[PDB]
Amino acid sequence: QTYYRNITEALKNPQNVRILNLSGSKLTTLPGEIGKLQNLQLLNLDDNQLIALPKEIGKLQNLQQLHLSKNQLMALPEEIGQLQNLQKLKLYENQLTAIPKEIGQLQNLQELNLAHNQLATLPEDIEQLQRLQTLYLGHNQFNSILKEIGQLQNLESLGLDHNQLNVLPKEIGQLRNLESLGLDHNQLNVLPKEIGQLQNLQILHLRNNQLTTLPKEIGQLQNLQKLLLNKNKLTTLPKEIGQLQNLQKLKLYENQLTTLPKEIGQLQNLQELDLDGNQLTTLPENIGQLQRLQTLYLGNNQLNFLPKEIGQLRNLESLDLEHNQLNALPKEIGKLQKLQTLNLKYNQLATLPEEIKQLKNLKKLYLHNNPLPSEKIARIRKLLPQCIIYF
Ligand SMILES: [Ca+2]
Ligand SMILES: [Zn+2]
Ligand SMILES: [Zn+2]
Ligand SMILES: [Zn+2]
Ligand SMILES: [Zn+2]
Ligand SMILES: [Zn+2]
Repeated sequence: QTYYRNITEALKNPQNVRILNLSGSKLTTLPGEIGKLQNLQLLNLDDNQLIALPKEIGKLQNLQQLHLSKNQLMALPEEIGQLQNLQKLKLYENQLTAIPKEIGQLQNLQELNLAHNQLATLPEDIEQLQRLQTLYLGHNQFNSILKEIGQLQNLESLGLDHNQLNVLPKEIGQLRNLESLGLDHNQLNVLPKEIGQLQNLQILHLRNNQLTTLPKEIGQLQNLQKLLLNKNKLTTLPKEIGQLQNLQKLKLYENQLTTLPKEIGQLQNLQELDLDGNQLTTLPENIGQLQRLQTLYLGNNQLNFLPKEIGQLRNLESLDLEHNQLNALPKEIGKLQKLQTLNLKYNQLATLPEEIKQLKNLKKLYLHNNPLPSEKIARIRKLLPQCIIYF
């Protein structure tokens, strides 16, 4: 027997215990005799009522994973640094206000989850975690993040969402292996120019911040695939945004954009462009160069017209133009052979181009709240028999 769910049973046969699972057992205290389980590799203490840990936890020299999530931990003992084989430390949902400097001794640590605690600082000794690949600090009380974070050469994922960050340290740009950066729901008013140094960054979550502009250096993110900028205060995009050749998803929902740079057409790999809730008055002709675009959301903008180049979007499957002020659709709309959904609700369309009959793959057409004559729509229903027309 190597798997145990009971500490009393585990203590009768020590040197055999490899996994000790005590999750959801209303455990109020971990007995000091835990140190006797010399061959323990995984200790699961999740979903319990632990307020502290015994100093003897440091004796678990073979421990590779320590799961301590969803407890009421007020502090970690200095002896936590003695866990020289520890690769994963999970402490999400606790009441930690500090992390001991001895955390820097955990030279084998690959993953550290400190999300949902009450941390405002980290010891500078965090810079010694040169094997750390994943660091979660979301839902804490960081008003600022120490520049020593930028020293984590092997870091691939950094979670800093739901903190109180106004600014990022310029040293963040030294995370050359970073692939995912989570900054949702902070109060970021600006991004450092050094953000562009994150050459391996694939995913950047910046939703629900207070950004007004993006630095020109944002274009240096050569590996970026997903850029989530929902619910910020962007009034413009830098022309350098067009240098993001690997970008697949650009989410700009609920910003204050009035125009798009012509360089938007350079986004070779863009599949999804969400501009819902902006204040666009026009689209550049360059929009037609987005040959991989599948989804285009333009709801609640102020568009009066669409460029004829919209018809060049050969891979477009979904087009949302709800609640704009469109007076007409270009005849080129008929070239959208892959289009399946077209939402034209709440516009001022008094007519539709005859070329709409060429949309053989259209499945759903939303026309409610347009001054369209009923005879014209009845005729379109017979021209697109496979389409459901909501009018
Ligand atoms: Ca990876
Ligand atoms: Zn995120
Ligand atoms: Zn949030
Ligand atoms: Zn909308
Ligand atoms: Zn309205
Ligand atoms: Zn209605």
